[PDB]
Amino acid sequence: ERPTFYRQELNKTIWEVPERYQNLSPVGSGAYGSVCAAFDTKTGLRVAVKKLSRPFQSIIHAKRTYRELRLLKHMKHENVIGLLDVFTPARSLEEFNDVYLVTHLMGADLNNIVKCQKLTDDHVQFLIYQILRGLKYIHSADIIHRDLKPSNLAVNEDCELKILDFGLARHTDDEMTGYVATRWYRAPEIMLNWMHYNQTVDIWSVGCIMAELLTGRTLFPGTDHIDQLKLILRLVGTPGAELLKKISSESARNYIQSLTQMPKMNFANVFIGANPLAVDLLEKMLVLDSDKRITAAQALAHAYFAQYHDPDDEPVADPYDQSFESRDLLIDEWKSLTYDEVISFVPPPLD
Ligand SMILES: Nc1ncccc1OCc1cccc2ccccc12
Repeated sequence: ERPTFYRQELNKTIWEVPERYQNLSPVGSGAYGSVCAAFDTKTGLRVAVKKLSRPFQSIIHAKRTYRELRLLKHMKHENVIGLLDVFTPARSLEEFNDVYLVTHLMGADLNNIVKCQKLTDDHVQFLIYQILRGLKYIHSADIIHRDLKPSNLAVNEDCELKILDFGLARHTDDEMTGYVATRWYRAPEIMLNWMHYNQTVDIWSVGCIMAELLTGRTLFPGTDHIDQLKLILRLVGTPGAELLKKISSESARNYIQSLTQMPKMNFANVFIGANPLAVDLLEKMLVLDSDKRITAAQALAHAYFAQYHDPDDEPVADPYDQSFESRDLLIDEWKSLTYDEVISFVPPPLD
């Protein structure tokens, strides 16, 4: 049965949500979208409720709305955002116009724990173990996060971790310009558009994250794209002929060859005092040639995580059809597709 909704103005927009959800107040800072924290009286959980802004204004927006909902409906893993609820005040497709998504209230992200608290090597094991576990699941559904950084990683007081915010509304050229965390964790091949990328790009982001937990400092805080490439190549060495061949972007390949050849540095001298096993993993994550990176599944078996590795408890995802991605539909067609996904939503099992 359809619940009763109540209406309230919450920062310039009218939120219409089911009565179960009480005590809504704006959260983040406008940084996650229109997000409210709330109390869910049916489950006793503190939740974040996102109302999607103008979800069907264009074909791009309609498809994006469909994308996000699809993705969040699929994800059922301890180390990944799960969809608690999705709803609309609309009793029909004709009145359908707003989508609302509900997940667990985050509270703290990984910047908060790196900036404000001090991390033992065993915290870094556990934190990275969990990112890689959720990544194994995601990548097994041929999903690519593309935007892993500390700020879309939720951590609770027990240092338990979720991957959130698949970053779905891709970034503006301007958001990616200058001295910004939005670019510091990106694999070189996407930052500079060297080749058709793939899921190996997230492993690079993991390396950057792991180095910063170990050191307390950003691995490659470039003042811009080029300055950041320089930081990267200084640590990792300039590419060889093998990696150059793979760079499809003739222009990008011609630029790299302008640079003076540099050898890969000794990570034991970069990460002084670090656990040798941490250093060894880092060397295998932070590989310029992405074909040669350690995968999430290979990385879970790495000796650094022996404390936590259980191969009978590192699950894969059900198959994820994203054939819709290469599909050209009109606004109303995406919109109806979305509406059906709202209507078919089944809540997660109760404990
Ligand atoms: N979980 C959160 N807790 C506190 C603040 C932001 C959060 O995530 C914000 C967020 C990002 C992406 C999808 C979402 C879907 C529903 C609710 C929130 C969503």
